[PDB]
This record gives sequence, structure tokens and C-alpha cells, in this order.
Amino acid sequence: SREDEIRDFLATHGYADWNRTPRYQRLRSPTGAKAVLMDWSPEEGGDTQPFVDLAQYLRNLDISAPEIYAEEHARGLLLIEDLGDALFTEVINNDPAQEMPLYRAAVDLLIHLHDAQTPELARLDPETLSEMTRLAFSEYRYAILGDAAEDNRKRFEHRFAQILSAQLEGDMVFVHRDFHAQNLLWLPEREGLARVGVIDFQDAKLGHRAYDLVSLLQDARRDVPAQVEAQMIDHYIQATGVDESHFRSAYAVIAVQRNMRILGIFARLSQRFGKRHYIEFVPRVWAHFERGLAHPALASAAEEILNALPAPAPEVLERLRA
Amino acid sequence: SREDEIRDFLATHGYADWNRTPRYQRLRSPTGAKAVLMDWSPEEGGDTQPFVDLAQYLRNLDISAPEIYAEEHARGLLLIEDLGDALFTEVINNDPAQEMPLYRAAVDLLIHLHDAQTPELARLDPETLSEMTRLAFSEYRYAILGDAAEDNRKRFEHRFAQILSAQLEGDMVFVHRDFHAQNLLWLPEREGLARVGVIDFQDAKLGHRAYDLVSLLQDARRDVPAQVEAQMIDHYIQATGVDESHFRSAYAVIAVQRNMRILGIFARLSQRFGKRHYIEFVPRVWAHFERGLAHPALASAAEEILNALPAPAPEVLERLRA
Ligand SMILES: [Cl-]
Ligand SMILES: [Cl-]
Ligand code: NA
Ligand code: NA
Ligand SMILES: [Zn+2]
Repeated sequence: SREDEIRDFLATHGYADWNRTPRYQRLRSPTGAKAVLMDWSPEEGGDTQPFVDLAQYLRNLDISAPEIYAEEHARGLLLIEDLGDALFTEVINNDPAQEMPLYRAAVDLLIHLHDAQTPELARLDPETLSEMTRLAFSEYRYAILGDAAEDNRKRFEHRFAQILSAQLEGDMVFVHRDFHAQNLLWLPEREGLARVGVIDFQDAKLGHRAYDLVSLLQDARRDVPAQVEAQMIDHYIQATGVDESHFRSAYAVIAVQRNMRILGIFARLSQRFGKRHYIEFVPRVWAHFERGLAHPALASAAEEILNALPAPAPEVLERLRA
Repeated sequence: SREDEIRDFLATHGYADWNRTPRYQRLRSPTGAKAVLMDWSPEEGGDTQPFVDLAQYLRNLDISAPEIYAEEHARGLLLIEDLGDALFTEVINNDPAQEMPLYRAAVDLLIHLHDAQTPELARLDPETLSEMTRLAFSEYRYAILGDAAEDNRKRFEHRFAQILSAQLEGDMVFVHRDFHAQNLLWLPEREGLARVGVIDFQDAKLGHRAYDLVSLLQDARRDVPAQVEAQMIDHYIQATGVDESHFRSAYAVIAVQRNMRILGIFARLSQRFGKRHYIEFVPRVWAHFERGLAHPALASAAEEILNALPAPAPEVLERLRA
């Protein structure tokens, strides 16, 4: 059994007396030392090596990704550091005055990260970013109107790749891809940006400096105040020394890209994975999408894309949920 | 080429601009950051996984084995922490007054290590320890007299396994197996036993508490003063709370075991690997062997083994060197 494998893996590496306290199974020593077991079997299609490689890479930068305590690549098992339970979302739910300082710490992580020498990961080039918006047609539009508007999509993708190519410049940086409050953990005994524990970095890519900042600040699952986004963009620009007009323009086209795709991601979470609650986030996503399409960089694509995708009226939301 | 693989491995993990400054290749960043490349190819028969597993295990105990910065198991490459150049032997050569405090720190490492929950490594049971002395016949005796005294060896091994079984008790501990001053590195910015950097732990096993202490204190490559050995055994006994008479007896039989085997190891280093300088260490090894055979625990084996192995007279040493 898989339980026998887990027990053999733990015994082999000196953790036989540790107990599970219920992919991310909490384990505790007889005296309360903490660790986390990752169970991602190869036979199932999982691979532990990217997690190990990227956790090491981030930690080499004094970023609080988890230490690897033990590894078993062939059986798809790891034992890693437990980064605790103080999720940014929980901290902010309990005390809203922590939002700004927690978001500043996370932006400080990105600033530091973006100064780093990069690993060779697959790149989010303009063509790839454009194609990645296709979920807006194949999942969101399709779930609502019953077709994916193939011709509008091909025309949008072609124009949008050109716009992305025109507005995104500079070397690519490490991008986490799910950089938002729910995947961040507060570690208050640490110093500075090291207080930001990070998980879910394993499918990281190379991409633009604004990519993780958009996910953080336009986070569709939370109501991030406009002043948090404004001030955090200012701070990122001031701290990095990037050209302001260019970063702002890149940020706007990237916000269109990410919100458009997440329309599809959320549509599919509801329609395929039965999670209707993500549909409550669609009006927020749609608003950020529409805002970004009002940026002058998007002028050639805006009117045609808005004609092709249905606004989330109450009947559209219900059809997304049902 | 292998150089192309190394360069691909470094580039992939963000180290492309690091340069080699000449298995254990020194690498330096453009601003002088340090790391060590391990090149142990599978095609050659090498495996990086035990080094990774055991380095993690030791570091989980706050023992200064090297961090793993990057790994490539399939191609047999690792990038690890550089633990520096302050080898215990160099420190003590320069300043002999450091011998006691450096050896105390190393003994403190073992004390701490032996309190740890163990991994599942192959065990140095009595039969295995006995067989491992056979190099005394197949390499040392053979190099000198032209035969391995098969009958004496079988009789010695049978009796010696019984003696080992009688004198060794308690749970097995992690044993490094090459625990001596040459494989230890001083890290003076660290605290306590963490100042003892350790390398060459990758073929570690489980064995007796005295195993690594014998290699450290009866170190055949150095003249460890009798007072260092005496006081370090006292300190180990006092700090661990082990029964004194039993530890001392275990230490004596283990000293016989390790010195007997190293007669063979050194004979073979000279005869097969052309390193005649190890033969200068044979008189020291022989003296420790003879001392241990005078322990009452060894009484049934002592006279027969001494009759079977030639004393290292000047003509014996020359035949070992030539
Ligand atoms: Cl964790
Ligand atoms: Cl090293
Ligand atoms: Na513990
Ligand atoms: Na550097
Ligand atoms: Zn590995």
C-alpha cells in the first residue's frame, strides 16, 4: 500500500516515530517538532524534482520556501519544512490593518527575487501569453453561449500577441504564477522579506516583472483596496528603478491577460469541478478586465473582445453556476 | 562533453556566470560567493542520492554538512556549500594548542549525533566487522609473505565475531566511517559543534558509538597525543552517560578491528595505488593493534593473530613500499 511506502520512507530517513495530524500531510514528532509530507506519486503522474529544484533556488535567495528534509523521487515522496498556518488571508481577515504591511513584505519579496540570476524555466513569451487567454473563449464564453467564437479568438490572439510584444520589455524574471495572499504564510520570527513564507511555486516560469504583482494586487478572490494596489505599484517602481511609464503599461496589458484567462479558469472550476463559489468572483474579474481594456495600449483589441465575451449579468452567473 | 553537461546544469539552475577556480571543483561567483561542484557520473558508476540524503540528515541535526544548492541525479552532478579550507590538520599543524579544543568540538559532534534518531543504513554487525578485518590477510600479510593464511583467517574471524558480539551493546548509531581530522573543517563563525564542518559521510552506516571515536583518536595519519585520546574518551563517557567499563571494552575491541583493517587498506594503497607514503603510518597502526590485543577481551584471539601477521620490521616496510 501507499501507507506502507510512506512508513518505509519515514523510517528510512529517521522519522518513523513521527505521526500524521490531519499532498500536504501535517506530521508531528513525539515532542511537537513539525514537518510536512508531500505524497505526489509518479504512477499518478506527479514529479517531486521541480519542487525540490525551485525550493532550493528560492532559499538560496533567502526567500522562505520550505527546506527539504528528505526526498524519495522514484516513489514521489518528500518531507519538507512546515511553514505554519498564518496564511496572509487569515491574518488580514482577523486584522485588516495588516493588509498594507503584509502586501509590502510580499512586494519586497518580488523586488528581491527580480534582482536574482534566473534559472532556465519555460518562458511566457507574447505568443504563449496570448494563447493562455483562450480559456476566456473555450471555458467562459463556451459555458455561457455554447461556442468558443473561434474567429474572434484567432483575431484577438493575433492582435494581443502584438500588443504584448510591444509593451513587455526587459529581461524575464522568475514568476511564481499563483502569487497571491492565499499562498503566502506569515513567519513573524524571521527578518524582513524572509517573513513571507511561500508555497505553490513548483510550476514557476520565466515572465515579466508585473506578472506576480498583478496576481497579488488584483487578486480576484479578495477585495484588495485600490489604495493598496496604487501604493504597492509605486513602491515596486521606486524600489526597482524600472521605467515608470513602461512598467505601468506592461502592468495594464498583463492585467488584461491574467483576468481574461481567469474568467476561463473560474468558469471551468464551476462547470467541471463543481465549485460554484468561484463564480462569485467573476464580477470583480470582469471589472479588472474592462478597466485594463480601457488602457490606450489595448485600443486595437478592446471593442472586438468586448463584443465577443458576455458580461456577467445575473443570468450569466447562474448559467456559470448550474 | 562532460563540460557541456556541467555548463548546462549550472545554467539551468542560475549559476551560468560562476567560474571554476582550480568530484569537488571549487566554483566562485563574479563577486566571490562560494560553492562546490560534485561531478560523479552514473555512466562512471557514481550516485549522488546518498550524499544528498545524508547531508540533509546531518543538517537536520544542526551538524555542518554542506547544504545542497542544486542537484541533477540522472547526470550525477550537485552544487553544494563550500565549507572552506580550514582542515583540522592544517589548523593543528599551524597551531598545536588547537588540537584539544578542535578534538573536543569533534567529540561534541559525535555526542550530539549519537543522541539522534537513526536512518536505516546497512549495519556493522559483528560478522560484518570481523570480515572487514580480512584485508589484514588478503592485502597486508599477502603483500609481505605471498599468501593470505586462509586457515588462520577463518579461525580468527570466527573467534573475533564472538568477541565483537560479546563486547558491543546498545543501539547502533550513525557512523561516518572516515571520521578523522583530515575530513573535518573549522568554521569559526558558527556556534559550538556547528563549527565542525564534515565531509565524506556519504557511505555512512549504522554501528557502535566507539567506531568514529577510534578513527578520530587513533588516527593513523597523525600523532594524536595519548592525553588527547585519554581525555576525549573521558569526556565522551561523562557527556553521554554510557557505562564506562563497557564503552572502554567496546573501544578496545573496535580499535583492534579498525587498525587491523587499515593495515590492509594501507598495504593496498601502496601496492595497488602506488602510494608508498601510507606505509610510514604502518608502525603507528601496528602499535595500536598490539595495544588492543593486550586487552583481556581479546585474550582468546591475541596470540594466534600475532603469529599470523608479520610485524612491520624495516624489510617488511620496504616490501610494502616497492
Ligand atoms: Cl509548508
Ligand atoms: Cl564543501
Ligand atoms: Na523531535
Ligand atoms: Na553572487
Ligand atoms: Zn534530489
